[PDB]
Amino acid sequence: PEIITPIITPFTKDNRIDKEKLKIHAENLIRKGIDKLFVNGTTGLGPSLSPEEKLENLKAVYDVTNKIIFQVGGLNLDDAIRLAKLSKDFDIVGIASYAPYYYPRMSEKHLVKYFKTLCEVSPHPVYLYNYPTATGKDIDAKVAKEIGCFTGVKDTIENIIHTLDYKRLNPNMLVYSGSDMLIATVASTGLDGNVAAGSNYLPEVTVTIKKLAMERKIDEALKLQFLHDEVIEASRIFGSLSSNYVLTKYFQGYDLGYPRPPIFPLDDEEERQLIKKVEGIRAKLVELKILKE
Amino acid sequence: PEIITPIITPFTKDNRIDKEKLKIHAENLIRKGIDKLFVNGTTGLGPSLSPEEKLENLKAVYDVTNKIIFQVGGLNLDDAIRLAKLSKDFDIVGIASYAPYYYPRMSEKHLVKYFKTLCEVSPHPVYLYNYPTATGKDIDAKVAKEIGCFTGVKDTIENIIHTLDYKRLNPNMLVYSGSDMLIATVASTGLDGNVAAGSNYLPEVTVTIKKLAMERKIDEALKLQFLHDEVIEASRIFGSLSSNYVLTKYFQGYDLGYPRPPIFPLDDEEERQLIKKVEGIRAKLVELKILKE
Amino acid sequence: PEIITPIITPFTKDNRIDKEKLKIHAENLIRKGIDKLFVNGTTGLGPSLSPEEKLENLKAVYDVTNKIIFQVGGLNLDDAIRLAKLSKDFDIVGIASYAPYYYPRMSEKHLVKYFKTLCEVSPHPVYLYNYPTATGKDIDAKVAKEIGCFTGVKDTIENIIHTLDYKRLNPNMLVYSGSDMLIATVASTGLDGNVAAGSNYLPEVTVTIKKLAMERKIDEALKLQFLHDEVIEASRIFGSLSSNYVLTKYFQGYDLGYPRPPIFPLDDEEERQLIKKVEGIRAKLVELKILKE
Amino acid sequence: PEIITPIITPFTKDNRIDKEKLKIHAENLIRKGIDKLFVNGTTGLGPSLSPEEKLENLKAVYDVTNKIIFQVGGLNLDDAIRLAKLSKDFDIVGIASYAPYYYPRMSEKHLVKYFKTLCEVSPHPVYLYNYPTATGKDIDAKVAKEIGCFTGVKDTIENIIHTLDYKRLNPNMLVYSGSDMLIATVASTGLDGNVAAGSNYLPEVTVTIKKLAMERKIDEALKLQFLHDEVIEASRIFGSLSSNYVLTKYFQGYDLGYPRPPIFPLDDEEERQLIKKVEGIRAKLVELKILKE
Repeated sequence: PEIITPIITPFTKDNRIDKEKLKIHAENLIRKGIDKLFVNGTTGLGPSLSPEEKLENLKAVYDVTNKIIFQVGGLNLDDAIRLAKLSKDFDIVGIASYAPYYYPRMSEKHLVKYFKTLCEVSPHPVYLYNYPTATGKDIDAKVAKEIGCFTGVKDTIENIIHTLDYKRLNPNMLVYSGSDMLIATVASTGLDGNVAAGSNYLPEVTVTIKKLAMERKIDEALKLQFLHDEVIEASRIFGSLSSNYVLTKYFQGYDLGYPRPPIFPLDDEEERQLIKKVEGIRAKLVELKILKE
Repeated sequence: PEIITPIITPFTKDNRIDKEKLKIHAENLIRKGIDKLFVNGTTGLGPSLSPEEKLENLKAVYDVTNKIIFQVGGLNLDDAIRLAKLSKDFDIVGIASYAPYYYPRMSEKHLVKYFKTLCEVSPHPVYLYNYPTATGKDIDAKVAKEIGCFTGVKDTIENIIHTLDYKRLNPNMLVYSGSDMLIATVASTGLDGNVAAGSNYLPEVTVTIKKLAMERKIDEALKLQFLHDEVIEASRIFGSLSSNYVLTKYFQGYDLGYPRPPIFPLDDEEERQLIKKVEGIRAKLVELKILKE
Repeated sequence: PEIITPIITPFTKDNRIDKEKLKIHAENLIRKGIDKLFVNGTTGLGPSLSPEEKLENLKAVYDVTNKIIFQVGGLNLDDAIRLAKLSKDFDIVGIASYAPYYYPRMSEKHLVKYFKTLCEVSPHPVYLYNYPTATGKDIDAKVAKEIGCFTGVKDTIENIIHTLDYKRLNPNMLVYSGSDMLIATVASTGLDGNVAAGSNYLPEVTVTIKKLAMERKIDEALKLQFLHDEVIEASRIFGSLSSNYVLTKYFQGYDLGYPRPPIFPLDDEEERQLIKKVEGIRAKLVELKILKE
Repeated sequence: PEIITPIITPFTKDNRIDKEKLKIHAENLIRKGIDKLFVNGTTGLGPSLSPEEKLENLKAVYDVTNKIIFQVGGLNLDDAIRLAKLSKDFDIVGIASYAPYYYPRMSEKHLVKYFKTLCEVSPHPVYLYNYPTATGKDIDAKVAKEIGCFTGVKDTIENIIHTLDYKRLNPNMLVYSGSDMLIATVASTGLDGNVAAGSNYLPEVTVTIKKLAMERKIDEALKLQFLHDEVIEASRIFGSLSSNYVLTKYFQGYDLGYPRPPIFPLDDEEERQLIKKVEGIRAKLVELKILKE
């Protein structure tokens, strides 16, 4: 199994993508053993990015690595097709899309047509990003099999029965969980790994949970998983997508600038309070020899 | 109370806004007694429009009428602010925003800051568009009172107690329901009207229900309301946002082009089946002299 | 329209029904203008009562009035049939049942069979008690029509579109809301009234809201409804089913003993805090001459 | 880890517990390597049983084995206490309760008081049966820790993160999943076992999945788990609680009588459809030498 980072998009003080900070972060992740980068995902504020910005992200990250899954979806299918075709010139792992968001009660037929359209134009393998809470719909194992053209799926759902069903119905599909709290479990149970937001700021933790689980040291993997859980919980106090910026700077030592409002940056007091919540975990991770003092 | 149409955005065969068809539709709505037009709402595929397109819509409708509420929201707050400021040049009723959609677990503080930021830059009264199922969050009467700057609210929810609470906690606020099925009830219970997607295609019916209820002819209002409900139900069979185009052509006698994929147009057989479901209702409305033949 | 009280079951210190206290309460409600009493409902802790206790309740209340709807449902259909048959000797308004509770995902076929079975043995008109949050299932207007033997329905749901649909699909059916917060609206919009837990402790207020709305005095009805809403909210702080006992003693001046654990009685401090939350409302109600000192 | 069967309660034609069939079934399960029997759970229609019947089940099963966890909960706490106390004469594993069902919006304090009361009177270890969909409330890892007296938990929920959190916050608690579909995963990920309804009819399969997973033959375990999943899905088509009777007859060869209405037995057409869905699987299991005949 693999750990894949849904890489954060750093923004400047005037709300443009900070390409240089993005390259530094991508470089660090690969050097810490992250397998692939998922670009323009939720953690990277994909839905907040224009199609031009989604493409700018791909170009910046491609300067560092070809191990990229390029998320291209949105509510203008013409724009998503254009991004899919533009990716032809990039020797990457694949493209991906979440389901059309916002609109409630979209028919299965329309959801299927959206995805098959992307598959028909794609110059690369296509990955399903399934995220029912964010998009309002579920493209489950049965619907994925109907669509019939996915190389893999990232399933962001707490119900691992649903994630396992992709493998049951689609034995050749790569099946990843979008949970950070399921790294140990996913590795242990025969699935293909995790696309983990928290690997932006603790890539060494996420890779080590996976390694320990693979060695069948499940108790040691769970001890580490549970520490990582506490960091995820702390990130949720003030908003995880904002907090991820603060936590990357704290644990990794470089900054990723600003999020894009309405994902507002933490203020100084919130950042102080969050660091207070994770200080103790950092000390435990240093004692475990996962982080350097 | 008022009937407000969340106006359909007609798209051309090549997926651009058809300004001429939009003007023909807006004219017809105003002529048939609709109070105000809500532009770039769900029914108008607001979330599928770029900021430039949201402005193009405003410009087209504004050639017809000043009686506009201009929806401006989205996931790039700079773009929503720019649209709010640009509205200064238009003599319209107000601007509006739904809550930031897609991202789950957004903090109350960040939600409040989003709306307060728009209120601070707005040259017009600001209306809350509350739609929990579509956006994933609820800006309830309490949060609305804390935000403090709303002239009115459109509440799209399966819970009229929630809608009444805006009136209870904000006595001077205009409070509209986002449901076609609650026109009789809203008028009967002291609320301010309905922002009704079905008024795109049966403005005569929606205005008549409201009139009957204001005359205290509740049985007669209900009988008409219940007929309208059957049309609403028929529109949902193949997807209401797509079906609304077909129904407007059927009842109002002009074309509104296409929706924007992934809100796909109805195919020929779906259109045939939809018309079959409503043709008897059409005959009955013509026999009742609500529709002219 | 009518106000129907889902009458509280008073228990002794040793967890038996206090029949004499129940008779006091029932007499007061009727004398204060409540139209009918719904016995063994949620407010009466019906699911906590044995079949023998359900019958004891009917017998006690029948000593005071025959204006009774007798709730008989449960998870032993033989017991529910027995209670239904036993009611033949009581000249009451009807019997009622909620849907089988606890078990998730029971087929429509099985639900319809449960209700048709009760209808086939019933010596009285049968009323559907639909409460999806409590029972986990929804016997909607369509399923009610398929069952085809209900005289009326009490719909406990905040979605009034759902409640109106019973009238739309079953024009002869009596249709009541299970909400205290919808008395003004129900009365205004052509429905048949409310089965109102809060009418246990403020029957005067519920009857008055209904009267005001009937007289088309919608603003006065709403002002009173909104005051009643604050009492309902206060009751929810420590648990409504428990708080209803404290509130009845406070407003009506006799006690109703104890609830049945795990519906635990409020402690003295909780009772003191609840009283503090409602004493200002009591004062307004006195000044409006709705209550006497 | 363990496999625990929530044993089905067989009823006679006169709606009494069929003790002799119950005994034959319990003997078979123990003989086929089931670890423990969970008596009066959902699968045993516990909510449908009077306290007397709950005791009668315990006594019948105790004739066969002492490896029993005795579920005692319900909405009359005095009855639940009585059952807890009566268990003192039985040398069993533990007692259990689900949370008080039906009533929405019970306070955390009252739920905590319910469970602590049972712990105070229990002569045996106490197990939480957490089933939020059925009971309408969640007793999560934090509330379990607060209660502070559970020896174990059975978590029936679509959220393995939630189950893992009991281990994370209560490291010396036994933590079981209530899912048949997670036997391979539970064993792999360091959890304590599964209380699995499907083990009533395919105890051979459930025990073999667990063994393969323990041997770290995860792919072989998943292969067999995915066949078991197909049987579970089939059982849900017409209602699992009813289908469990038919499937026990079909796979183990003896019958378990009838369920208790409103859990109605499958009709002949439903039984035929159910068999058609599982006979291929039965053939597969015979070929794999998991089932003899």
